[PDB]
Order: sequence, then C-alpha cells, then structure tokens
Amino acid sequence: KEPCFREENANFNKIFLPTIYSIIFLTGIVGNGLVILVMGYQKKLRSMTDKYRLHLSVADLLFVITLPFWAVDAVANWYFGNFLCKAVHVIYTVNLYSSVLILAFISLDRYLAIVHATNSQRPRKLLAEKVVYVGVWIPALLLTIPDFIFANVSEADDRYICDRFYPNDLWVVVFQFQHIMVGLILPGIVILSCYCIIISKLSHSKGHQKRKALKTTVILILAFFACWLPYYIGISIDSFILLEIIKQGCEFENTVHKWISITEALAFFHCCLNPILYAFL
Amino acid sequence: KEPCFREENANFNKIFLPTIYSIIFLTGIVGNGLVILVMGYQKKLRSMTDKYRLHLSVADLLFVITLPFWAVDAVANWYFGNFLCKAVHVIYTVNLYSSVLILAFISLDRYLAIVHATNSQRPRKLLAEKVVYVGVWIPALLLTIPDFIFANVSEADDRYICDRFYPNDLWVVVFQFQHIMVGLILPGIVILSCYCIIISKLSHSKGHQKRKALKTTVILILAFFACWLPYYIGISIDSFILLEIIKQGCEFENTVHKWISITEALAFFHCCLNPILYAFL
Amino acid sequence: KEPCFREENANFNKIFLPTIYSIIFLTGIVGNGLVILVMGYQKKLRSMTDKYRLHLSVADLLFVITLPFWAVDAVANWYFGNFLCKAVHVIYTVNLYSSVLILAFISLDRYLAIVHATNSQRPRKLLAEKVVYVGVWIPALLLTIPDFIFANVSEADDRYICDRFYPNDLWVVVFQFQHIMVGLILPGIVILSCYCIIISKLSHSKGHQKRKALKTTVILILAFFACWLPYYIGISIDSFILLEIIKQGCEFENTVHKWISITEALAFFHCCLNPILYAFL
Amino acid sequence: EPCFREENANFNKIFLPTIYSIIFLTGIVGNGLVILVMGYQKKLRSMTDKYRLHLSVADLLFVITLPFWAVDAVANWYFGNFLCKAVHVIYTVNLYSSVLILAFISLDRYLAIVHATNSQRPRKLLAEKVVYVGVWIPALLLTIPDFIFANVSEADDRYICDRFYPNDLWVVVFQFQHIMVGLILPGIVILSCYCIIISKLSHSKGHQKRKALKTTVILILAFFACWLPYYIGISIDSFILLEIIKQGCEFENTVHKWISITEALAFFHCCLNPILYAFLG
Repeated sequence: KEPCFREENANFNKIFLPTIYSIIFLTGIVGNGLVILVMGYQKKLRSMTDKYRLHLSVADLLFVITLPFWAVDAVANWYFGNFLCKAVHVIYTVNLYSSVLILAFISLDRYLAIVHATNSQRPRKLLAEKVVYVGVWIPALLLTIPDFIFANVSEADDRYICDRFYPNDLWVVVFQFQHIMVGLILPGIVILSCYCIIISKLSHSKGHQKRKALKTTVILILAFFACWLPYYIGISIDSFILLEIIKQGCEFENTVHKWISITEALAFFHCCLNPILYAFL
Repeated sequence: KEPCFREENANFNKIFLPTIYSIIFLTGIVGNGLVILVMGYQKKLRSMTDKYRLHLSVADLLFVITLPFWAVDAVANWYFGNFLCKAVHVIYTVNLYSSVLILAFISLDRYLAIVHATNSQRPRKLLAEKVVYVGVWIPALLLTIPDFIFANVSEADDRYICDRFYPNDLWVVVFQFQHIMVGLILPGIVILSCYCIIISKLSHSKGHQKRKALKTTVILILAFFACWLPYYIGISIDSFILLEIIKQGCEFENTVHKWISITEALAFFHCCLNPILYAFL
Repeated sequence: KEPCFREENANFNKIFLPTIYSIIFLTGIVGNGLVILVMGYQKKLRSMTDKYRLHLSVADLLFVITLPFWAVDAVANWYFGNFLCKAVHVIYTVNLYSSVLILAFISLDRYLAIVHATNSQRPRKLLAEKVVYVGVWIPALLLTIPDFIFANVSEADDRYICDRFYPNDLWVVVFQFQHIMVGLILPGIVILSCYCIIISKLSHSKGHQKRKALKTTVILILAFFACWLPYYIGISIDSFILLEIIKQGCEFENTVHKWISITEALAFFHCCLNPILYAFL
Repeated sequence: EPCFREENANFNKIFLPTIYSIIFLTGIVGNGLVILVMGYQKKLRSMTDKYRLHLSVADLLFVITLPFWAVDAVANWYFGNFLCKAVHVIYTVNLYSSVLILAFISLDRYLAIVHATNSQRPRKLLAEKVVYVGVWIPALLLTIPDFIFANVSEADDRYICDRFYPNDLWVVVFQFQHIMVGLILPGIVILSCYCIIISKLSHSKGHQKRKALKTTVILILAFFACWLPYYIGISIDSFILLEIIKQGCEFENTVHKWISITEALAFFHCCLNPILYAFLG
C-alpha cells in the first residue's frame, strides 16, 4: 500500500524549476537589495507601510540568498550537507511566516490609520517599531524549531534529498496543517477582517477616494496570496491524502506532489512582487 | 451500440478543479460580501444598474457558499448527503439562471435609459424595484424544480456521484437543451437586441456620459458570456453526441466530458467579475 | 507506395475548433453587423479609412455567416451537400483575398494621404469609391473560380469531407503557392512599402498629429498578419512537403496539418479585430 | 554512453520555423525602420539612440540569417559549409554585440545620472569611438570559433550545421564562455551601473525616479528575460557534459529541447529595440 514513494521529478521540472528559481533569485536579489538600499539604508521610508515593506524585503532577500540552493537541489539533489540543509530550511520558514505576518501587520496598520484615524498614530508607531519584531520575527523564528530538528538530508538511492524528515506521517500532516493555518488562515482572516472593516468605514468617508496607500497594499497582499493559493490547495489535498481521507491511487499522490513542486516554485514570486510595486505603484 | 465509460476525472483535474474552485471561493466571498456590505447594507447604490449588480452579488455569494462542496466533490466524490446534494444543485441552478436574467435586466435598463431617456424613469424604477424579482428569481426558483426532483447521490460503488439522475437519456438531452436555451440563447438574444438598438441610437444621436456607463455594462455582460461560452459549446456538443447524431466514438465523448468539467470550473469566474468591475471601474 | 495516412482531427480539435469558430462567429456577427449598421447604413463613416473598414466588415460578416458550417464540419462532417460546400469555400476565398486586398488599399490610402498629402484627395476618393471594387472584390471573385471548379463533398468512408479536391497534388501545391503569394507576399510587400515610405516621410518631419489615425491602421494590419502568419508558415511547409522537398516523416505531415487546422481556426479572429478596434478607438 | 540525442520532435519543426519567421518579419521591418529613421534620417537625438542604432544594425544582421534557421529547423542545412559558417558568425556577432551594447547603454546612463556634470566628453567618446572597440571588435573576436569549428556535418542523410568541437570539454568551455561574456560579466556591469544609478537618483530630490532611465531599464530587462531560460538550459547542459548532472539520458534530451525552444524564443530580443521605439516606453 506504499505509493510510488514519490516519482523522479519529471525531467522538465528539473530545467523549469531551476529556471523559475533563477529568475526569482535574480529579481529578488536586485529588487530587494534596492529596496533595502533605498528604503532602509538611505532612510526614505516615508509611510509606516514602507517600514513593513522593508521587513518584507529583508525576509525576501534572506530567502533569495538560499534560492540557488533550491535550483541546485532541483537539477541535481543536495550536495551541501546537513547544516546547510538546516540553514536553507529555517530561512525558508522564516520567510514563509515573516512575510505573511508582515502583511497582517500592514493590514493592521491600514486599519489603524483609516478606521482609527484620529487617535491611532501612537499605536501605529509602536506597532511598526517595537511590536513588529515580537509579532513577526519572534513567531517566525519560533516556528523554525521543527526545521532546526527535522530538516536533515537523507542519504538514500544516490539521491541525498534535503527535506523535513519526521518520525511518522501524522507529524507531516500536523505540520502541514500548521503551515496552512498560521500561513493562510489566521493571517488571512486578520487581513480580511481589517480590509472589510476598512471598506465599511471608507465606503461612507464622503466618497473621497482614500484608495491610495490602500490600493498599493491591497495589490501587494492580493498578489502574495494569489501566488501562494495553488500551493496551499496542493498541500491541503496532500495532507488529507496522508491522513487516509483521500484514498485515491498512488498516481494521484504523485500528481499532487508534482503540483506542490511547481506551485511552490511559482509561489516564490512573492519575493519579487514587493519591489515590483515600487517599480509600478 | 456501445454504452461508454466516463473515465474518472484526470488526477490533474482533481487538483485543478479544487484550485479553481478555491480561487473563485475566496474572490467571490470577499468581493460579493463587500458589494452587499457597501451597495446593499450601506445603501451606496448610485444607479439602477447597481441594484441589479447587487442582485448579481447576492446570487454569486449564494453560489460561492456552496463552492467548497464543489471542491470536495472534485476531490472526494460525496459524503455530505442527498439533501446537501439537492441544495448544492438548487443553488447552482439559481445562480445559473438568476445571473443571466439579471444581465438581461441590465440590458433592458440600459435600453430604457438610452432609447427612452425621456419617458422611462418610472418603468426603470418599477423594473429594478419590483419586476426584477418576478423576472429573475421566480424563473430561477421555479426552474430549479428538476434539481429538487432529480439531483440525488448515486452510490455507484465507492464513487458517490452527486448529479442530476434523470429517468431517461432523452431527459438529459432535453434539459441540456433547456439550459443552453434559457441560459445562452434567449437572454443572449435579448441582451444583443437591447445593445444593438443602443449602438444605433447612440450613433444616430451622438451621446456621451450614459455612453460611458454603458461600458461597465458591456464589459460585465461580455465577460460573463465569454466565461460561459466554452461550457455551452461543450454541453451542446455533448447533447448532440447523446442524441446519437455526432457519433465520433467513446474517446470523443470522454474528451467532451473533460472539456465540460474544466470549462464549467472556469465559467464559475463569472461570480468574481461583478465585484472586480467595482475594483477597476 | 506509402500514401501517408491522414489521421482524423484530434478529439480536442473537434471541441475547440467548434469553440473557436463559435467565439469568432458571435464576435463577427455582432461587431461586423454593428460596423455595417453604424459606419454603413447609418453613414457615420467619416475618415475615408472607415470606407475600407466597412468593406472589411462586409467581407468578415459574409465569412462568419458560413462559420457555423465550419463548426459543424469540425464536429461532424459535411451533411449540407455539394452546392453548399462550394458556397462556403467560395465565401471563404472571397474573405481571404478581399480582406488582405482591402488592407493593402488602406495602406495605399494612408500613403496617398501622408506622402502625397496635398495632391491626393481626389485620387484617394477615386481609389476608395471606384478603384476599390475592381481592385479588391473582382480579384477576390476571380480567385474563387477554383472553388467553383474543385470544392466538392467526397463521400470517403462515412466522412463526407468538404474540401478543394484537385486532380494531382501539384495542383494543391500551385494553389497553395498562389494563396501564399496573393494573401501574404504581394499585399504584404505593398503594405510594407507603403508604411516604410510613410515612416520615412513622417520621421523626416515633426509628424505627431498624423502619427495617430495611422496608429489604428497599423494595429489593424499588424493584427491581421499576426493572425495569419502561423497559418501561412504551416501551409508553406505543407506545400514543400507535397513537393517532396521537405520529405521528413508521415507524422510531420499530420503535425503540419493539425497545425494548419488549429492556426486556420485561430486566424479567423481577423474577422473580429476590425470591430474590436472600434471598441478600443 | 551519449544519451544519443537525435530528435527535433515534430512540433519544433513547425513551431521553430514559425517563431523564426515571426522574428524575421518583426526584426527586418523594425530594425530597418530604426536604421532608416535613426542611422539615415539622423533622428538619433540621445546617446541611447546611437547605441540603439547599433542594436538595430546587429539585430538586422541576425534576422538576415534567420530564414536559414527557419529552413534548418524544418529541413536541414542544404546551403553549404560557407553559409553555415556565415550564419554562425553572424549569430555570434549578434549574441555578443547586443549584450555589450546594452552594457554600454548602462555605462552611458551611469555617466549621465551619476557624473551628471563632468560627463559629456566621456559619453560622446564611448558612443562614437569606444563603442566600436568595446562591442564590435570583441563580438568579431569571439566569432573565431565560428570560423574554426562551424561546419555542416553530413553525418547521416540530414546534413546538420553546428559548431563541432574535437572534445566535449571544448563544448563545455565555450558554453561557459558564452554564459560568462553574455550573461554574467555584462550582466554584472549592468547591475552595478543601475544599482549605483538608483542609489544616486533616489537621494537626488524629485529626480522623477524614472526620467528616461525607464526605456533603457525596460530594454535591458526584456533582453535578459528573453535570454535567461536559454542560459539556464545551457548551463545545465554544460554541467551535464562535465559528467556532473547524471540524471539519466532522457534528461539530456529534455534539456536539448529546452535549449532549442528557449533559444528561438530568445531571438525576440532582436525585436525589442524597435518595439520600444513603437511604444516610446
């Protein structure tokens, strides 16, 4: 009843995923380094949204440093050993959770700036300079413990596959549900609640279109979640497959893994769209 | 004579269709809930088109409530129940016909507002206030009766198929003709007669501002019919296959069924494009 | 001798060509009927290029009237008979040659309007009122004689194929080379010469006022030839196969035929891009 | 041992000639119009326009030989050894000259914004005398292997024209030279120039962040986006030929197909200079 025990990634992933990773690596390096140079070295962070997009650019730069390891592990497989596999996985997790927590924080900042426009200028300073660290980076760093523990390289079938290796499959299901939860649902629920209240409080602000700093952050968050949504659907289906709820054939269990691979490579475009909304607005 | 076998949905579709359904679910919930909040709960409807577009938002929200059942059915056939299968099909039919009848009513509103801009302020108000129910929702609720009668969960082996199971194949053909007719042809003929007589009374006149509120109607209706056209082509081809008129083999029938599934999933994006035009125009 | 077995349409190209033909049929009827209504019957043509574009709309309407027969012949085969096969092929050829000759006349009209800006107002009117018929419709109605001679319905097997049935394959080659010539090369050379001289006499002045008006015709001609270029590549390669010059495989003359089918369906969008440019003025 | 790569598929024998013909038409028309307008009607206003004139000359030179690529894609090289050498030489000249011209564009912009005061002699020196020795002399010096190793190999029935080296280590070293002096070194120079420009244009108060460094950024980004999939493919192939990427023999065929299509798609760089003169973006 074992399935196909994964299939050798289609020969085309292995030229496509390397290509996607390299495009995202180039765009991420150039764009996020330019954002850090302009908005975080020369200190022209004008709004408090540009404070959080600096945090996004730092997280995305950290991830795109390790993206060439993803490309190499796509073409060939892992050569870099165990410590660097752990480093790549914890950096991937830090980016994963920090970016979406930062987006939730930008939604909170927009909610405080629009809805509580009279009295929330002092909470908007603490939330962006002292509370952002303990609400984004500390939760993002505390969720790399499963990757400090389980992210080892398995010397296998002349493969050496760098992945999170768990004692059993229930751990995989639990941690994929945890990823889905604290990376899509709760930050997504917070963002949706903040923006629904913003739209309800802005719908009668005389009509005066306060859709300025709102449109940029709406585009940023919508593009981020559009990049990540197919991957989250794939891993939710995969987690329900592992939980013996989707008892279909092993070929479905392999096509969902292929879906996860391409949609995860395509979800790394979130590291590129923060600088893109500085090229455009 | 060769009763064919519906080959089970390509493993791909079993992850594509949930992905499309989930994208439409998120976009439709957020957009239509925000339209009902803004246009329907806060009374920011500024024209007669916005009342009909509020009706579209209500119908689309009703459908995207049941869309998660569609995604689960795309993965795991049916473990919700016969009553919930009936409710899902009834809501699907209500959306199907109410949305296109609302679009036809929008075309009548534009016809009366442009061709009869001097004596049509009461029949437009009377239309959008009282006749919209009798001409949109009563047809949508009295023509969903075949879902109350026929839509049931056949437990074919382990595949609990939730679909309309008519007594005869001719019933399937005649109801697909009914759907094609009162979902593409008659409302489509009405919408083109109302917009060809406007194009002809907007040139013989040379008008403007109204010209422009006519763009957000033309784009809405064109996008709806562009979403639904591949599905209607597919189901008309399926109906002519099922009358033993086409007879291109079982492989062609399987291809048509896959086309119908994919392009029906893609045609549900009409539930997203009503609030998208409130986000662009 | 190996006769090179001509496989039947794929099962997707039945259900795709029919979809492409239906989209183009709907768009062509609606748009070209509106153009003939407004810029034709209502005499709202005011630019001396709208006359030629009215001619395009007449040709495109004539073709999209016969497009449903193309969709039926895509799904089923020709049940309409020899005379109506001849009529459909004649209308196809008339559209084929008249549309490209009208675009050549548009380019020549812009050449006379820009290069000969002072003298050519009476030659332009003569060209658009009297010379246009004998230079577009008469050549298009004289190149359709081989359709009156050879287009026939062949009852081979159960497939009533409606196509131009020649004595030899050398006839196919010569009537594909004359198609390539009169449809891409000679009108294309005329259009390229006219627009190169236009640019050399716009860019040798502060031409900015008339570097629009020109933009619409440039977009129209470029979109037409972009639609028709893959088809012309396919049929040129097929003509060289039929000359036994390419002589590659038997799977390459079924790849070059499923290409010709797909790209000929996709080239019929030229009947839709003349009214679409009136939406994007 | 060798995978044994012998197939150009069948789509890539009709797709690639189609892509080559589209690029041949667009490149011939656009680059001829640029050379006529800029290099003959001296409408070179800027110093980007002189380098873009150099790009148009190089791209015109390559699209002259593009029909030979179209014939070699569907037929094989029946033109001769001298024509194989000439086409490969012109291909190499375009390859290196275009990217070195873009490096010169980046350096000219660097001198324009950063050293805005004391750079009008260096920017007139580079564009008038140093551009030849830094673009065309290097591009004609790295085409020496196209004079030495490019030969039509009769081999089997198909006379294949390619640059044939003694060992497979020469293929690797020349592919590495290609990657270096076509992507890395000019790309590093361009990135350094534009990063310093951004660090200087930002500080500048109200320095339109974009000015005319929009059109050059778009041109260089589009060029490198066109060439990046090809460079990923040939780097993967180069490490394959070093016996580093041992992932089978179907992977080498997949990589070679990737190289063929992504090399044809990389020739759209030969028409980005005129299309950015048709958009003025």
